[PDB]
Amino acid sequence: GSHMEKLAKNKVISIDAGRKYFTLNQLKRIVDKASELGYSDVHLLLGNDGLRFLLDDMTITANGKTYASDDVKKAIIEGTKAYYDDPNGTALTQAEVTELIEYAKSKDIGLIPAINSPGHMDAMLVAMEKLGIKNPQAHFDKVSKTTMDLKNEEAMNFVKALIGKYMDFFAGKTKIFNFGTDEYANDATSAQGWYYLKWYQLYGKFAEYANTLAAMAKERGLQPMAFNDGFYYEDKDDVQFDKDVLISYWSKGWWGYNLASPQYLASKGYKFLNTNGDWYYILGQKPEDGWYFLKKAIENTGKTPFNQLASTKYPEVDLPTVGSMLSIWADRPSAEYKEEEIFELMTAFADHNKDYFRANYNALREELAKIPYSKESLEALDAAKTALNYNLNRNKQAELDTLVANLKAA
Ligand SMILES: CC(=O)N[C@H]1/C(=N/OC(=O)Nc2ccccc2)O[C@H](CO)[C@@H](O)[C@@H]1O
Ligand SMILES: [Br-]
Ligand SMILES: [Br-]
Ligand SMILES: [Br-]
Repeated sequence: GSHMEKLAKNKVISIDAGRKYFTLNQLKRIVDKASELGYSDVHLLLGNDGLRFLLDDMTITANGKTYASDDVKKAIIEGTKAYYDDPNGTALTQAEVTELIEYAKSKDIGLIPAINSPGHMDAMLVAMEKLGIKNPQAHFDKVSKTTMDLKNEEAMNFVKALIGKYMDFFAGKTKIFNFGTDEYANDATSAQGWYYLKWYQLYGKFAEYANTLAAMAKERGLQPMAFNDGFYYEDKDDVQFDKDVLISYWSKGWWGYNLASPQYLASKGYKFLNTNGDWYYILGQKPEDGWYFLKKAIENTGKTPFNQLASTKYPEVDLPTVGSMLSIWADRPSAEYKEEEIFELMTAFADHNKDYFRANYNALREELAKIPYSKESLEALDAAKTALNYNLNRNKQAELDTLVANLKAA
């Protein structure tokens, strides 16, 4: 599309701060790097196996009773340490996420939070047991460590209330809320979660829960987002899903993980955030470890087109996306986070797609903040400010720099 259409697309960096602790300063630096490279958003997983975000008030009402704030905080901390007791820290505070959002906003960077369920919720499962909610776990080939039992009302009522509170905090602070839903019970079904749901006639109950979280998002003025996995599994539609969800599409799946195609979901009216698995990097991952190692991720930022949805060949298949997301995962969270690796990956994606990414506007904001005299000198500042172009992409840094230089002189 046009110059305007390209720059209006979302350019997103995702950070798995669910499995692994990131300090507020580490995340601010990511925001900084995103702002310079011309991204529009930071996607931040806060619940993803671990749950590394606590609000000031964590009081929950569900199941006819209340769970007091201190007990919820204690339970969640215990759940999170039980998944991984990160030496670097456990959870971000309300004050810290509030500051990250404000800080990002000052650099025209949005934040997109993710709180995962009913899969990738190890911490919430143990937390619920510490609060007296027995057997919240899905149980298939074994008792799952990651996933909630969809028939357990007590657990479901609790989790929904908890996600409601988080959504309450983000309401009016962010546009988007990602409720996840990927890889249901992968640990207990050898990554055949959806097949197991259908087998047990529980997929309809998955949709009921997915639709609930979508509705919850919308009634709090948040645009819902979820991963594509659970939606219209195997291109079948006898179970219906909320059409308003923004789909974070990462893959059509693997042998016998028979996900809906992007073609099929588009046909149902869905819009996509292009979250191609091609751009995945797992901290510390090398060729010998499996998929999603650094060298290949870096290669793919050039090799896979910006608009190419996974399992499709662009432009032969050309489906509406709202933008694209590159993803940093923490599967082994004891692995050392090396900022420079993430920065190289981010830079490569921006460099290969200069039409989509903004120019770096940081020097401009620094020169503007220096403003507080004759009519001649004030006239000089008048025109130099008028000459500023806020619409420049990454191809036009030199051009922006000249405009800033002229402002400095004035
Ligand atoms: C939505 C998503 O990307 N989920 C997981 C994810 N899924 O990627 C897969 O390839 N998952 C998968 C593998 C085999 C069978 C089914 C799904 O990738 C990341 C890096 O490994 C994990 O951190 C994520 O939790
Ligand atoms: Br079913
Ligand atoms: Br590598
Ligand atoms: Br680990």
